Amino acid sequence: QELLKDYIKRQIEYYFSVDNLERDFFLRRKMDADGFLPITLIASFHRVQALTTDISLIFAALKDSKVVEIVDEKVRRREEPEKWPLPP
RNA sequence: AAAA
Repeated sequence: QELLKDYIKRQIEYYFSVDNLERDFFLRRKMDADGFLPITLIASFHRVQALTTDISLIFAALKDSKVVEIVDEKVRRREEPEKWPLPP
């Protein structure tokens, strides 16, 4: 599933890009104070769900990333994640 | 779901 994993990885990395985060108020409101978001929330986003509903594949796509980091069931931008959370 |  390497090709599909690459598309998934790059799609999710876009959500965690600075360009997207500057405008993505929904994503920032779902962040905890340390910037973490449930991976299953990301899995529900339409462009990811179109590609797969296989949660292990999504996890595998994200371990291959230099943009995001995973802790247990959550994911955040590696660089200055505390910059981004917003009040509900 | 203006790539939430």
